Formats: sequence, structure tokens, C-alpha cells
Amino acid sequence: TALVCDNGSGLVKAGFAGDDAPRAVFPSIVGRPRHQGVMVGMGQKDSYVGDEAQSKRGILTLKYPIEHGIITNWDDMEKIWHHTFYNELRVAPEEHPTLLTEAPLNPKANREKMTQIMFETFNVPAMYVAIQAVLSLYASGRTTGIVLDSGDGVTHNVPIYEGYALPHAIMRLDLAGRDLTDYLMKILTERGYSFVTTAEREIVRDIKEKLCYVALDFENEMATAASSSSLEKSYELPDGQVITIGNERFRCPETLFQPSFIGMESAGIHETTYNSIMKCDIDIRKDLYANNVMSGGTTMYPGIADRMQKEITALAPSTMKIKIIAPPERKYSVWIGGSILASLSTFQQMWITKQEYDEAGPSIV
Amino acid sequence: TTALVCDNGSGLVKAGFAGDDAPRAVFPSIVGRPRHQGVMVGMGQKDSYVGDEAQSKRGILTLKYPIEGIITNWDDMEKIWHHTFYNELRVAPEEHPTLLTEAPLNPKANREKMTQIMFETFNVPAMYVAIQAVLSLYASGRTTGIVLDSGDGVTHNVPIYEGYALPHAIMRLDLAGRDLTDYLMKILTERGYSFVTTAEREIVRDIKEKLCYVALDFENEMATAASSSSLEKSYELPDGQVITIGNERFRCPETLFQPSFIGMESAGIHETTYNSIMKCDIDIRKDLYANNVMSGGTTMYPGIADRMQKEITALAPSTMKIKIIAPPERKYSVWIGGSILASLSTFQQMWITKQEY
Amino acid sequence: ALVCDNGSGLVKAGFAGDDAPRAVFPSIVGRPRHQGVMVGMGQKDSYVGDEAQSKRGILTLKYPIEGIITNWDDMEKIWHHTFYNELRVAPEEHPTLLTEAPLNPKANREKMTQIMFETFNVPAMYVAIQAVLSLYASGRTTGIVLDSGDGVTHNVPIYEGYALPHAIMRLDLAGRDLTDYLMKILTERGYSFVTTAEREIVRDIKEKLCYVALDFENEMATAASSSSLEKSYELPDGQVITIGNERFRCPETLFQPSFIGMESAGIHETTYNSIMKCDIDIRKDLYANNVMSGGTTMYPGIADRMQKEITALAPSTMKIKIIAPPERKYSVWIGGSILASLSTFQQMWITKQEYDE
Repeated sequence: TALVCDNGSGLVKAGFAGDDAPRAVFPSIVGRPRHQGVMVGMGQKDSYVGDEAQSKRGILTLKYPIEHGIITNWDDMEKIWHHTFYNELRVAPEEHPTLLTEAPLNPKANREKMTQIMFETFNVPAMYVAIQAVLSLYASGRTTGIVLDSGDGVTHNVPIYEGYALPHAIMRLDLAGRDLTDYLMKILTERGYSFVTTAEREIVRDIKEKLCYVALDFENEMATAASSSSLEKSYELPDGQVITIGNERFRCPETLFQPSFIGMESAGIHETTYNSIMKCDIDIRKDLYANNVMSGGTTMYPGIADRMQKEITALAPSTMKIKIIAPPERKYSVWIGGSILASLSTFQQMWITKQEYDEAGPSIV
Repeated sequence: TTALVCDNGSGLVKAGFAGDDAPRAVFPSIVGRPRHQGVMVGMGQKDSYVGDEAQSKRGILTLKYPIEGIITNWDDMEKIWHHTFYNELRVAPEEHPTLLTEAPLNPKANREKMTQIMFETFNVPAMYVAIQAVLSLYASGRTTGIVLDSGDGVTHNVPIYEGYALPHAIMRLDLAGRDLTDYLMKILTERGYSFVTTAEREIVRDIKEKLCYVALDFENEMATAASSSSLEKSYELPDGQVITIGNERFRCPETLFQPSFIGMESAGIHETTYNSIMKCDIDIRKDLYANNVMSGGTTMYPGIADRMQKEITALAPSTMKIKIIAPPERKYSVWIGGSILASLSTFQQMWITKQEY
Repeated sequence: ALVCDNGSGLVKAGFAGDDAPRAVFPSIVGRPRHQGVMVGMGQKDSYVGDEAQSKRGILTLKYPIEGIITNWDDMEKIWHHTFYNELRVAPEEHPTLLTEAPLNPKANREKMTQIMFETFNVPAMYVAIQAVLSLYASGRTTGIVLDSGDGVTHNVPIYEGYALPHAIMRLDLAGRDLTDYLMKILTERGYSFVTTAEREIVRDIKEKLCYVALDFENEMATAASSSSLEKSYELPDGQVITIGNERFRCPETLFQPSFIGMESAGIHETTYNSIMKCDIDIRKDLYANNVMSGGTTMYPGIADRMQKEITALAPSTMKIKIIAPPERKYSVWIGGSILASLSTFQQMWITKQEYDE
């Protein structure tokens, strides 16, 4: 078949057209040496990518080619695709049409660079670049809906109508899956104990993906912390230090509603949905209010939907009913709807071919 | 009578009286409680000891530091605090108002029990317990700013405005002074040395005071050290041999910014400073950025100020005046604040007297 | 006397006599995170213009003026900042002129009349509609205006030194939205501009690169054909942008509000539509004399393009002339200073005694 890729800022999901579950999901990690040298038993490898880089640490810088939804480093991104084809999917690029996905606001310079490389460094027989929030809406079973794709580096509000993104309302706030982790670390160190230690990244994001929740009411909750141990959730770190975390458990994911909790100045995701849905025509605003879908990584947290709804209930005039659809698959949707779309028959004449590239070049994308 | 002030951290207590500008009893807040039956090479055998003699006792008494930036062990704290008003300060509690400082985030449960003990086990006629770095900014002569308070155990950022450190933005980092010594210790160990016991460890910490520095740029420094001898700063070890050290000198305290050298990823002292200034709201930021203030035993490190001038500017949008203020007094400024503040006539009616309690 | 031009973004002040405005600054005030009362301690007034931009609060950045002044406290605050901060004069001594937006509420003028005489104690105040003045910088009493400052574009008809409300067409566009559009499109060529410091870089780019191309379609094609529209600009830090189609996309926004996503008609549609609302015969003088003012008429090409559309929209025998001064950006003040200097007609200057009454 053909291949599909969600290149995250820190999670690349890959596979084919026609499967409902991603064939390969590795972090977008690029590991480069802190000095040329070796590790005993291995030699000097070209670079690191993904799990391999991460699960060792020591010897490397551990960068990322994508930040905030946009591709910033390019050489590294190519190294990752090299690790997606032969290394993850066990294929040669030239045999298999590839689909990769971009951020809703993604620069035309970025897209030209991407479709360039795919037909030069890789030489794939057909490619597509698709659009993160929009594909998630396809996986969400809808032509139309303002989606809230909070990946790893950003949320993205996008008023999709009839299978099209409306650009002038496409909001994006620079606080998400990543900024939310490091904040959870420092706040446990504020509390009690040295929550500082390199591996404790992955430890204190595992905490993030479980014990955290978006409190439905911060004012009630910060006080409830001081009333009852109810909120306190314990966690055995691998060393056996049964710790317990309390108000900070929310005080972290709440950053999306109050950006002041990390340090962005912007008003929060409720208001960024409201202020985009306003940049739409008064008419398409109702459907947006009925098909509002959360997507990506940072949408995981207990409460994040109802919190949104409540918030947009304050923000909405009395009549307008807000309806948030939390997807079961949410961290994968952008892959899912890509595959299914790429297998939809007619779409065979809706790829970018090697041929129209050797003719039109990057300017087709 | 006059009031007393006693600042507590994970390492050095400072005790004294109000009025004086300089702390009286600075000692290791170390107790030593008997491990088993053992006899000193000197003294016979006796119970728990606080201070320098406990360091010389090391193998007969188990040695605790009662404060890990928060009071962990309650009896041990009291053990010191008797040794303070009595063996150090040479006075009695009943005559004497006393101020104890504290590390900012201190849980309510600690504070309630702290009030109890000193009115009861000790019986001071009135007392106060007070937020450390606010008293540093005060000893710094300021209504505002942000202290980076870092010493033997815990490191802090307090964005202060008009009396208050912004609570939610008081950033803590538990990488501080012991973390630095035990790194500097491990480096030299790898090279073929080994301390462990008592004297040699302390020697390694003295080395930290004399040879160590944080350089502005770690990659240009990483280079020059490994290139040419300029940095090769010697020391005369108590056996005889000169340990020459060039790279390790700056390498050791770099753990404040790049903590990953020991193995720590949570946000470095610089990044914590950017994010406390941000973790507030938005206008007061300037006179936080322009009054980054250093206090505590660790901020003693040379070069550290020039480096933060880089380290904040890098992230802070161009038109913010970054200025790092660091007092010469710095290791005691929480006491120096606390004396003057205790002595304040204006503050008399805030001495919680033994009747209200 | 003085002249002090006020609006949703920029405020120009000086004396009657001078050719060019003495002080020009942003109408931004900050209002506190709620410490204090309206009458009580603390800086209600706070921070105006650059001082408020530099930090941004907390003291939340209330622009008071949307052409129409929404809330009168913040205007008082600016007017303090003008006479006392910007000019450094004595308001009691120096009769002030202030410049009002056509379709200001009459009650809004009453409050302007009051705050001047009461809090500022100015001996006499005058107030004049920004449009007729825009024509007095072009030497006329009569004519159709397209003012396009930083806030709201303005299609104002004038007969014999008076504006005709029934035609005065607003468009919620100018200057600001014009840069915040430019930010979205620079993003397409990598340059996601984001900070306020970057919006100051971006605003220089508007003036240097962005220009009202005579036609939209023939222009699009030349861009797509050939690089000649594209021109590199070096960013102050060291970088260089290149911009092509986008260069004219950015001013085109006046003619096409669908670009930003606004339900409102382009300046060509509104200019005309205001003149149709004019008297069937006076229309001739107005058409014959269109005067166009503001930071967003500074755009090169704008006069000929306006003239092209109005000729294609007005009858074959319609004698139209557009007028923009080379000093157009400031014209409300230049028009104002002439009036404020007109010492013979003087009794227009309603005094403190013509207010004691």
C-alpha cells in the first residue's frame, strides 16, 4: 500500500494506508555526540534517533527537529525519515507512496523543503503532506468542526468547514505537551523532594499522563488541597521512594487554561477557541459549537473536555450549546484519518506523484 | 532585653541577637546521636552532640542535619536550638524574643509545630518565624526584586513586590551546595583519589571555595581548559601532592545550569529565574529582571553574576534591563535582614506574645 | 496655544506655531491588578505610551480611545502624560486644542470640556473634528475625507467647515490590523513573528516594503512570474527577509476585508457610499476634493488607486480629485496648529470664565 506519517515534535507515528492503528510510534528524538567517541560493545554510530537515543542518554545532546508544530531542524528530520523507512517500517522509500502531516499554520517554505527532500533525498513514488488538526477531524468522523489539536509543542484551534481549514481563525498557543512536563517536575521539588533527575523526565511525565487532571474549578480546588488529602496521589519512583503529590497534580495541566502557570502571557485555550470561532462567519459558529473535537497529545488529561465546555459556557451567550468530543484514540487521530484517507480509492489520483514533482518541483505542495 | 535571630538551612545555622549587623553563632547544624556502643578517640562515651565535635565524632554518633530546607527531624532540631541559646548564645529563652527564619514553601504543618515547640520546650516570651529570601531582599534594601537563594541544601527564586514574594512563583530547585561538593568529590575520585571519611571530604569542599567558578560560556571554557594551562589551578593536598585541576574547576558548579552532569534535567537556576519572572504576571517583571539578587553560601561562586547576565538575556525579550545584584555579605543576609527587621520598633506589635498563644 | 491629537493608537501634541508635532506617543494606559480604589492610594494613572508597552501589566493595557473615547479616566491619564510628561509645560498657562473623532457623542465632548478645566486647569480649551482639520492641512473647508490612522478608517463628508454624520463611514481597520496581518503572512516564509519587539520590526517592514499596487490581479501575476517585486530587508539582529506577493497583500486589506475576515466593505466601496449619502449637488465639491489622511494613507500608490476606483465608480462627467499631503500622516495636527494659531478669530477659545459662566 502507501505509507502515512505523523511527525510530532516528540512522537512520529508511521505505517500504511488501510490500517486503523499506527505501525510505528517513536519519539522525534535526535541524538548527536557530546564528543566523538564510543560506548563499549557498540562502535561510533552516525547518530541516534528515537527510543535508542532516549533509553540510554549519557553521550548525547538529545535535540528535536520539530518544536511548536513547525519543523525547525532539517538535517535531523531527514535522519528521522531514514529511521522511519528502513529502520521503522522496513521499507525502501522509492517503492511506497508516503503521506506525512504538517501543522495547521505551517510555512510555505517548510512545506516546499519537505516535498523537495521526499523526491530528492528519498525518491518516494508518490507523496502527500496533510494537516494535523484537519486529519484528526476526518478520524473524528466529520467534515466540519473547530478542532483543538494540542500536540507536544502547541495547541491548534482550526475552524474546519466542508473539509477545509479556515486560516484566519487558526489559533495556536505555544504551551503544550513539553512545557507541561518540566513544570510538573519543578512543582514536586517545590513541594517536598528532589524531583530533578535526568531519567525523572520520563518518570515525571508518566506521572503527568496519570495522576494529573485538569481541576474543574481552580479556586475550589486550591483550597480543597488545603482541606483534604483527597487530591494527594502517591507515586513509587523506581528507587522505592513512595512520594505523594497534591495540588500541583492539577496546577500543571491547568497551564492550558491559565498560561500564567508556566509563563506564557496569553489567555487560555477556552478563550483561544472562542476568539477563533469569532473570526468565523456568524453562521458556521453553531456547527463549530456542536462538532468541537480535542486532538493530539496534551488533550489526555482527566477533566480537559468538561473544563473546556464549562469555560466556553461562560464565554458563550446563553443560547449557544458547546459540544466537545474527546476522541478515544486522540493522541493518534492525526495518523488514523491519514491512513484511512490515503486508502480511499479516488485518493490514488489525489497524491503528489514523482512525475509532477520532476516537472513542478517543490511549488506543487 | 534584646531579641535573637537564628537562620537555618541544611548546613550552616546563624544565630545571634538583634541590633548587631553581623551574625554570632555560625556552625554546622549537625547533631550526632549514638549509633551503637562506641568510644571516641579522646572523649569517653556520652549522648547526642551538635556541631564541630560531632564531625570529629563521626564513627560513634550517627550524624544528622535536622533541616533539609524544611525541618525533617523534630527532636534533632530542638537539640540544636538548646545548644544555640545556651551553648552558642550563652543566654536563656524566658528573657529573649527570638526569630527563626525559614525556607519559603514551608508547609503549614511545620509552622504550627514550630510555634508550639519554641513557646513550650524553650519558653521564649514572644517569637517570630520568617520567610528567608524576603529577608534577603530586605537586607538588600529593596521593596521588590527577585532573590536567587541557594546554599548548602535548597535553591530559590522569590519574585517580590511590595512586601510579598509571589507565592505561586517562588521557584525551588533542590540542587545546591552538598550536590556541588559530592560532584567535585566524585570527579577527583575518578582520577585516582578517595575521601569518604572526615578531613579529606571537607578539604574537597574548601577546594570548591578556592578553585571553582562558573564560566559565562561553558563550551568556550570547555575548550580553553582542555587546551592550555591558564586554568590549571593547583592546591596543596594534606599528604603533599599538588592536584592540578583545569576543566573540573568550572565543570563542578555547572550543575546549577546544566545539572545533567550529575544527572538532573529539571530547570536550571537560570531557567527557573526566567520562569519565575514569567510565572508571575507581566508588569512587575522589569524590576525582577533588574534586581536579580544573590544570597546564600553557593552564590559565593565567582563569575556567577556575569553568567546570569547572559543566562537571562538569552530568553528575556530585548528591552528588559537584566541586572544581577549580589551583596558581599551574601552568606548571612537572611540573618542581617532578620536582626534589623526584629529590632524594628514598627514591628513590635507583631511579636506574637505568650498570651495570644 | 497647544494642539493635542488623540486616537486609538497614536497621540500628537505641541504648540500652535510649529510646523511639525512636538510629541507623538501611543495611547496605552495601564490599570492595576486590583490593589486600591479609584479614589485612594496607588497609581490609578500608572503608565502611558512607551512606558506601558515596555512592561505591560498587571496594569492592564487599556487603550481608552477607539476614536470615540470609551472610558474617560484613561484619557485624563494620557492628558497628564501630555502636558506634564511629554511637553513639560504648565497646562494652566497654555490654552490647549484637542482633536475629536467625527460622530463623537455630544456628551463625550462635555466630559472632555470638564476634565481639562477641572483637573488640568487649562485656561481655555478647543476641540476640533479630525476630518475638517485633515482638509485644513490640505487648505480646504469642504471635501470627502478617507482618514486611515492606526485604528478605524473614516470616510467623512465636509460642507463649509462641517462634517455630515449621515455619511461618515467607519471601517474597523487601519495601521494596527495592517501590521498584524503582515505578521501572519511573513509566517508563510518561515518568519513566524510573535513578540511586541518583533511587531516593531514588522511595522518598519510595512513602511519600507508594503505598498498599494495599482491593480491586484496584474500584480499577482508579476509576482508569480518574476522576482522584481521581491526585495530583501535586513532585520536589525542580522537576518534578512524576502517578501513578494505579500508586500501588497498587506495594504490591500483596506480594499478587501475578507483577507483578515471582516464582514465589511473595502475603502473604495465605503468612500463612494458616503458621497452618495451626500447632497446631490454638494457631492460635486466633495468628489472634486477627496482628502485622505493617516498612517495607512502613507502607503505608496494609494492616491492613484483610490482615484482609479472612484473614477470607475463615479459617472463619466464626474470631476474627482484625490488629495494626500506629503505630510499626510500628521495632517490633523498640521491642520490643527494653523487653527490653534488663528489669533484673530480667537473667541472660539472658550475660556475658564466662559465656563464659570
